[PDB]
Amino acid sequence: CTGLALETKDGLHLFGRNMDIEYSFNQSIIFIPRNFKCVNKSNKKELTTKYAVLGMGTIFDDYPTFADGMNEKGLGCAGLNFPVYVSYSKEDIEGKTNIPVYNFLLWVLANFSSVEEVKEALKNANIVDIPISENIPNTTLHWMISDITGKSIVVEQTKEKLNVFDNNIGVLTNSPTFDWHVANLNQYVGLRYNQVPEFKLGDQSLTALGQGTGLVGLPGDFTPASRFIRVAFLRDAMIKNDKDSIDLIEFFHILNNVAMVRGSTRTVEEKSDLTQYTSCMCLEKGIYYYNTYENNQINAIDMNKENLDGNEIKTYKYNKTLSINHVN
Amino acid sequence: CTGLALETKDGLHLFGRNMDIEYSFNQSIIFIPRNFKCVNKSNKKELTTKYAVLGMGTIFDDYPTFADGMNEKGLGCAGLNFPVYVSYSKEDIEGKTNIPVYNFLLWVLANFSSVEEVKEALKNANIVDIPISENIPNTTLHWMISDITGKSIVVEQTKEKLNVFDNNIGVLTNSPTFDWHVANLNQYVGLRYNQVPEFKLGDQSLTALGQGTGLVGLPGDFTPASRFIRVAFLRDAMIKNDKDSIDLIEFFHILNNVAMVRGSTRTVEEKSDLTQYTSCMCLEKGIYYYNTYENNQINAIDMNKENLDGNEIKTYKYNKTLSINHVN
Amino acid sequence: CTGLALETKDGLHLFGRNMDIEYSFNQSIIFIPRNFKCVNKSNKKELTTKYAVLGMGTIFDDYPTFADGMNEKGLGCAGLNFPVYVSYSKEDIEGKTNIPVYNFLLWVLANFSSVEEVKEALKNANIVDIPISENIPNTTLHWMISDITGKSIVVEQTKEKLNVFDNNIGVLTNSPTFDWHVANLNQYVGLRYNQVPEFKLGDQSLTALGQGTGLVGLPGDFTPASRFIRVAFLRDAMIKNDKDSIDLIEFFHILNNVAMVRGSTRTVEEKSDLTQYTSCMCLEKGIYYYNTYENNQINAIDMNKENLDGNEIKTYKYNKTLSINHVN
Amino acid sequence: CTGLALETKDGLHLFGRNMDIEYSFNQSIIFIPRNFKCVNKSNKKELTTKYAVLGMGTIFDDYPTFADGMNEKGLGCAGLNFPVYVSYSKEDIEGKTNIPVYNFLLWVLANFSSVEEVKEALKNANIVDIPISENIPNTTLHWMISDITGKSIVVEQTKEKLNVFDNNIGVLTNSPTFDWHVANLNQYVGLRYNQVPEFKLGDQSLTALGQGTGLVGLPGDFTPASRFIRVAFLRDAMIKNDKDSIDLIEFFHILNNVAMVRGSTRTVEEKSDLTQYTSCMCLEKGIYYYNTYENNQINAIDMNKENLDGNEIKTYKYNKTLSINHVN
Ligand SMILES: C[C@H](CCC(=O)O)[C@H]1CC[C@H]2[C@@H]3CC[C@@H]4C[C@H](O)CC[C@]4(C)[C@H]3C[C@H](O)[C@]12C
Ligand SMILES: C[C@H](CCC(=O)O)[C@H]1CC[C@H]2[C@@H]3CC[C@@H]4C[C@H](O)CC[C@]4(C)[C@H]3C[C@H](O)[C@]12C
Ligand SMILES: C[C@H](CCC(=O)O)[C@H]1CC[C@H]2[C@@H]3CC[C@@H]4C[C@H](O)CC[C@]4(C)[C@H]3C[C@H](O)[C@]12C
Ligand SMILES: C[C@H](CCC(=O)O)[C@H]1CC[C@H]2[C@@H]3CC[C@@H]4C[C@H](O)CC[C@]4(C)[C@H]3C[C@H](O)[C@]12C
Repeated sequence: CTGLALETKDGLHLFGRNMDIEYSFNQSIIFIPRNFKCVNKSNKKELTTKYAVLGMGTIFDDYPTFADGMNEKGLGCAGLNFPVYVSYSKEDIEGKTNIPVYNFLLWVLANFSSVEEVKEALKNANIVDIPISENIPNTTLHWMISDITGKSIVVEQTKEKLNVFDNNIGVLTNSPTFDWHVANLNQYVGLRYNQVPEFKLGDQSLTALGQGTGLVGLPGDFTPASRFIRVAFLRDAMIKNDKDSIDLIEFFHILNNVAMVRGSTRTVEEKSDLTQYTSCMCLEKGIYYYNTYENNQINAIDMNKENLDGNEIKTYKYNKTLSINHVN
Repeated sequence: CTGLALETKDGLHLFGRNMDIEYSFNQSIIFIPRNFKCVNKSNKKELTTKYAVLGMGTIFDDYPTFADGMNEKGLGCAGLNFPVYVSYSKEDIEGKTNIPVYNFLLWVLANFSSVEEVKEALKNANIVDIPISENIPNTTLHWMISDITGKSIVVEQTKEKLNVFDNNIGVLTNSPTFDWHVANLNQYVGLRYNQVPEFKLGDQSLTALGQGTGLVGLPGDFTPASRFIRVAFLRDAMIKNDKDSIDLIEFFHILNNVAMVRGSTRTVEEKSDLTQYTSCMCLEKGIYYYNTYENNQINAIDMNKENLDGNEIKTYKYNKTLSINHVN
Repeated sequence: CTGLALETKDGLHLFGRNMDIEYSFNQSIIFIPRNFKCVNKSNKKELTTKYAVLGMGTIFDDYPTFADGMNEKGLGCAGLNFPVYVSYSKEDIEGKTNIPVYNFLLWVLANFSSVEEVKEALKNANIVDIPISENIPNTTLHWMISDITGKSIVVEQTKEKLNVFDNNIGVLTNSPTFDWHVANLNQYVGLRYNQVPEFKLGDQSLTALGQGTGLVGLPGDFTPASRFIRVAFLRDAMIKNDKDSIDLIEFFHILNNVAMVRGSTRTVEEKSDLTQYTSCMCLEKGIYYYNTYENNQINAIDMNKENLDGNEIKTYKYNKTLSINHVN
Repeated sequence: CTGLALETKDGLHLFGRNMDIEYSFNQSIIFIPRNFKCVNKSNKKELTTKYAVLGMGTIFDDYPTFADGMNEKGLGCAGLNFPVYVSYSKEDIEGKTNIPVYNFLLWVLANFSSVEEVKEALKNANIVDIPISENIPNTTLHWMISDITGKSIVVEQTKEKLNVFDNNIGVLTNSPTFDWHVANLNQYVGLRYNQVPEFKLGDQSLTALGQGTGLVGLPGDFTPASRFIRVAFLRDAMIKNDKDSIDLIEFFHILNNVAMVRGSTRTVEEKSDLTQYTSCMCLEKGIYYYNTYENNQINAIDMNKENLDGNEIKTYKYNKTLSINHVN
């Protein structure tokens, strides 16, 4: 997975992600109105939304759980795989705000209006490995949270504590921990976006054979660390050189570079890991944009067109049918 | 630029390219019917089409010139940048079939029905640096040619001779020469598509932190050599592991990985080099599919819907307006 | 700098380092006998040796300070540059065992007989930035400690605490922190020491063009992170495949691979960073072996030949005069 | 193997090589005086030396054959492995100067005084796969030739022709062909010897964590292509920044960086490929310097101390016994 936050030329804030998995999670785009009571049937735990929510998720055992989404106030959150270095408590910890893994994303979006509000609430928080149903293990996760102020944070629970990092990179991938990736960026201080046309090697003249010689050394594989480096620098380059050109499609161009392609990222179970979908939320406007591996046309769902004072969950069908514009 | 040939699950043959440039060439999708006489006004040279042609190009000084295209017989050709190691003759060479640089692509498509036919015609061919108009230098180019048999060739004129390579890789980028890239592939024999989950480093257990550990070492920059390596192995992996899944969208997924992103590939003139468009021709069906940097929705133009016995050139407008599916 | 611990075919334990600096520190090989009182004239602080010590260092303002060394009991310690992430206290911390930066190495060797003894003593230790003389800033350092049991530890003081890591890698370089490097090793689980002779790329046969195709992707620069990776895997490979062949010269072969070469590692002050010397201590035998950038012949100083019950510091001259064996 | 030519601060010319093999070839340092008739017993072919010769080789079936050496006139030649792209004729070609593979090095040194003389003689030359004895296949080889003018050439016979390249890089390794490696250098125009201390990544400050950030992207494995890149740039950096410091030991520092280490370069036959020896010839002085994997002390054999008008081949024993300077 790759998370990305990007400000447009008009001052709007985009936040979204690549979803990198080898399976379907029966996903749909889920809208939840204000004052809606979500009840988990297995453990009787309840959540009533303060703010309306829109995002990608699934309804499991009659309970909504999210992969990424936003609320009506322009707060966004995405859950990304975090298989190594993660540690959840087995049960509730006395004196803490205990949040089940499956419910963390919804807990953020339903309750808070800003990154600053979330940061305060997380000071005494603990993420607990309570199954959504039966005894099913929760997915190993860490979260990126971003809002209309342009501020982003990263939430990672380890065996030590619940870490909340300020994210000045604007990106997130997977393991290792966020501080590891930030330190890893320092190894690439020698990268250059500007073409290096020549090098005088003593008696031999060296000439650039094509565009892009400044970035030689950039890692090209699909590991979380390599993807983190690529997205961090691609984002930086666009902001530095083309701030006044940043719009919706640019978000997708950045994430396309770190997208997994069928056949080349094979799991030990011999399945192809794919970028199943790419989502981009315009936080101010409350519009959820996305495309899929099967259908690259961007689809838009505007939460503000729905009744925020409604009484039911509304779902929209995940679009995996290629949409072609037939010109003639 | 990156050229790609790919066979689908149904046995159809896709051929196309990323167009990587920092400028617009006033491009449109151009259809030329059978028996159409193309006259160059500056040098009075003429070409009358035997076969109908469809592809991306421009009409310069009243004369059509192509970036990539196909004919009605399922022969495809793409012209890609070749700034180093290229050498054209200044004038016609006696006893040779002399083809002006700007006219090579059209010469291939208008006259021949197969790769085998082209190969025979190229034995005594020479590419000459005749300006399309005025004294304007021709773009430095090499060509990939592919047909419905699945065979591909690469055409490169150097100071030595006009080279015609059998292309068993299914890909092409830019400089250096094709044989250089083929030899460069040998450096990556150690790549693996299958996950490497662990490594026992004596007393230290090493564990994969995410998917993709087998491809560590793959180059991630945007130079022609690095892009060649990436597209070659991404293509190979898909054919090996997912032959029965290959369809139209897979072509775009492969090329997306080597697409240039605004801001990060800066020329010495301080302009952003971009993948302006991505084309994919279904050679059997005569359908030209493409999307653009601005609009990622795939557009389709079917040459077989047009009158192949028509009397005029027909053009279709280059689509750079983002097409979004508004769901609600 | 690069630290290395290696067990020989006979069961002896070698420990030593590359010294990577752009300057001379007026170094000599220093022997200190038992019961010798070292007095710092500037701050009146005193240290009386329990065990005899031998290693590379300098006598500054009449006080001995070490770069690397061992004691008579087979305990070894090396101080390596640690410019980022280091944090010393400005003054003594109440209730802690406060050790000045310049004196840490000698404090370890003079007082303790084993890694286990040191580990216990470090639990309540604190490293303080007390100048050796005047107001001169101490070098930013972290330490590797190793003994005749084959156990190694890494000592790093950060803004959080004094960290003592178990070192199961057998190596150390410079910044970032030790846990960062250990996690970085996981990115290279795909490395192979065994030749990969071929790769079938569909219709194209790829053949290894020379030996070493399994390690493609290994970083080749001279940064601390890249050097850590190289030494870790070179060491692992030798132990796995040639345990029964490991002797003195093998230690030097490993470190030669990460040695800096004049001209190519230039500081911002435009000086060449060099591997000034390479030391290798046979811990059981008490022999300090070393060579230098100028003279590659290995020199040996045996501490057990000296009087351990002596009354004076004894120094031996740093050998930087090339020693050639003239055969004819 | 890695060949290197380097000019010293005093204007002397050093030429030599790493010998990278997994076996012993019963090597000794061989001196052949002037006017000495070498007779091959198996094929009755004869060679009488014009100039006296000194270098590493072996006496096989009573016939001397060389790995690397020089003559009394300051001409040097080294034979390096060339397993791919090599092509020898099966028999003598009519009208050509036919030279058996095993005899090429000696043919160069025994007959010619300069690179220019050799270049002229090679115009009509052909290298033939005649066995030294029995039906034993000759080693696949290419050659580097260098003299006291500082000029170097590379000799490679392919299926096309006998190629003689001007070598302006000052280095050679193994396969692919020399022109391939020269073109490969162009991919690294973005390398920098000078430290890059920082990078402003928008809201995140990136800081160099150690020396060497300018060379990130340099390949670190032991393949011929990677070694070629490393030696080319290490040599260039030393000449650019430290021309007035270049002496004998610097030659060894450069080659040490590309030396193979026991255990990590394993052949398909499960043997460790090693840098068995490193030779450095001072061409003006006629001194052959070398060390070995087992003994790193440099040994010197001066051909000018021998009788150049002698009547016998003289050999000196290959030194593989570690020479240590015991100080106390
Ligand atoms: C799809 C996202 C994000 C995962 C990722 O980005 O790696 C994850 C986050 C939480 C995940 C759910 C947690 C509870 C369940 C765990 C089961 O073992 C699989 C189904 C469920 C219902 C999961 C489905 C899906 O796998 C979710 C919604
Ligand atoms: C766009 C393709 C492919 C270029 C590439 O892939 O790099 C190229 C191939 C031939 C090119 C034309 C050749 C003749 C002209 C040369 C002028 O200096 C620029 C305009 C023209 C009319 C060119 C426009 C455009 O640049 C074309 C059509
Ligand atoms: C040489 C080693 C190791 C340094 C390294 O490996 O980077 C270091 C460790 C402690 C260092 C000494 C600390 C105190 C002094 C600090 C001064 O600013 C330079 C001279 C002194 C006397 C230093 C000399 C030298 O620089 C030493 C002995
Ligand atoms: C050692 C050098 C250089 C090889 C290299 O650098 O790879 C080579 C060059 C020519 C080689 C000789 C050629 C003829 C023989 C071929 C046999 O199959 C092995 C023994 C002999 C006598 C070889 C021994 C040795 O292998 C030599 C002397």
